[PDB]
Amino acid sequence: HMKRYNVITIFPEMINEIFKYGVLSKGIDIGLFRVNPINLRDYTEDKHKTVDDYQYGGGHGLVMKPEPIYKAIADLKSKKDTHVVFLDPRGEQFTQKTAERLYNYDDITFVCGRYEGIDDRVRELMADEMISIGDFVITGGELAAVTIIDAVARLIPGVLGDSPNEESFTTGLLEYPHFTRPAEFMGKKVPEVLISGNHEEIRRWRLTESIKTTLQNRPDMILRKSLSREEEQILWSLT
Amino acid sequence: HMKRYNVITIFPEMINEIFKYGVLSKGIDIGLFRVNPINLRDYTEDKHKTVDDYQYGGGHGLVMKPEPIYKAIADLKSKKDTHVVFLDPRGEQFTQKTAERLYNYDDITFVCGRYEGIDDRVRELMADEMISIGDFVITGGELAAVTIIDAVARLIPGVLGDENSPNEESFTTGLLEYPHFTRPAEFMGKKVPEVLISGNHEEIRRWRLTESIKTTLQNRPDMILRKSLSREEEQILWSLT
Ligand SMILES: C[S@@+](CC[C@H](N)C(=O)[O-])C[C@H]1O[C@@H](n2cnc3c(N)ncnc32)[C@H](O)[C@@H]1O
Ligand SMILES: C[S@@+](CC[C@H](N)C(=O)[O-])C[C@H]1O[C@@H](n2cnc3c(N)ncnc32)[C@H](O)[C@@H]1O
Ligand SMILES: [Cl-]
Ligand SMILES: [Cl-]
Ligand SMILES: [Cl-]
Repeated sequence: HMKRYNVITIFPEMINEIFKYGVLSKGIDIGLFRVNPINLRDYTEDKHKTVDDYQYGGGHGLVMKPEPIYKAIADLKSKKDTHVVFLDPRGEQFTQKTAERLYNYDDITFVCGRYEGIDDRVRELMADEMISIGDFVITGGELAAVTIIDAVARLIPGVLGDSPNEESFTTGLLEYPHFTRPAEFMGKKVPEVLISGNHEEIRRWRLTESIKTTLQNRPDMILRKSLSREEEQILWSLT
Repeated sequence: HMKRYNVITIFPEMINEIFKYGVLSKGIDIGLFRVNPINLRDYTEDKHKTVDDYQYGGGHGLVMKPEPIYKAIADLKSKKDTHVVFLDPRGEQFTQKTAERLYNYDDITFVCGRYEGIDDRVRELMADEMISIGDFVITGGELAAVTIIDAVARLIPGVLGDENSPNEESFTTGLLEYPHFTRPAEFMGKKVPEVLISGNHEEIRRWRLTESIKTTLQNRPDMILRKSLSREEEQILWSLT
């Protein structure tokens, strides 16, 4: 089935503008997935059409009200089943494994907070899970939503050109360096093996550089990786 | 004099459109910072305006060419000193500590790749550092750039008003934050915790700190381990597990 990603946000047009750029917009154009911005302001009923108000506990910090977010999610669910993700720093830290897990859903609803956060009762009532884009804080869930959609949708066969099979994190490693023309640029030659080597020599050089980069930059990934005999010998030879 | 973030990208209009929205767009309006999309295609010099080409090593996977990126960065540097960040999965995993460190700079240039990545020679020549938005891969550096800018620019005093305080929030404190609530006091039979409605400032502080430690313990025990817990935090933790 076509993968669908609903984004509940006070800035739906931001979501539409973002997805008219790049390889992903072509996948939308041909129907491999679809992004569905939902205007949270459409689910207000008060005279001031209110989606945020002063929180409880003191001060004037703003928190997203529960009723509009509840109504927006219930509206989606009334038409078609969906998997509800609240974007929240308290959630699961988003990694390539998360993206592979979310890939299995055909219909995901992302709820975007603003200001101090989202009233936690509607999260308790409606969320299937919480996901954090990383160990940092941004002003809204919008950027976290589109980033996740990007990471998940690009795994749909046919979205990228004929590869996401050997890239960083997918392999449990950081990828080798890449180069293109010209062969010489400001005194730096492209490694000769990539110009004139055979397949196995290029594979060996890339695997070596990949392990090197991972050991130097992300030793924690090395510890988590189940190494092939060949990868382990290379790792030993750099230590 | 304000903070400036330049974004080298083949999609400058995407960057422009993103910062029309939300609290950051008001910060730009009153001149607390500025975002400058830099059109990488303006720095090609060949007849096909080429920013990417087939990589070396076999196949037709595309890699961003070194010359336009080099020319783009040297142009900025000829105008003003700037700190050059290559967006790349191999870089430092972006955290709140990273955002706090980058806040120090008054001018930051982000280099956005596409396709298989960026020719690593221009990275080696021009990058002051590489940063990864996280342990996953996206189609382009654009989203990583604007996300980092968001996390950094929101720390500029005055960008956020009374609507949110960045001094006490997730990760900044080493913890995950407590739950929040707003009107109405009762929603579908679920009541806002009474302490937030009628407790005093100290009672609210105690409850919030407890829920924060509980949430961090349940969701991110790794964060508990690396935080130097205060005497009070230590005891709350013990009075749980
Ligand atoms: C400024 S944040 C509120 C964060 C909250 N005060 C805290 O410290 O945990 C406003 C909105 O941005 C989104 N957001 C901010 N950081 C996020 C992150 N790391 N992961 C997912 N969403 C995030 C969330 O949807 C959140 O409701
Ligand atoms: C599809 S990625 C290529 C990544 C490379 N093939 C690898 O496996 O490491 C294309 C561009 O998106 C950006 N990008 C992808 N993932 C990123 C991340 N985790 N952090 C920062 N930038 C990222 C980079 O600028 C990169 O040049
Ligand atoms: Cl949850
Ligand atoms: Cl570097
Ligand atoms: Cl410690």
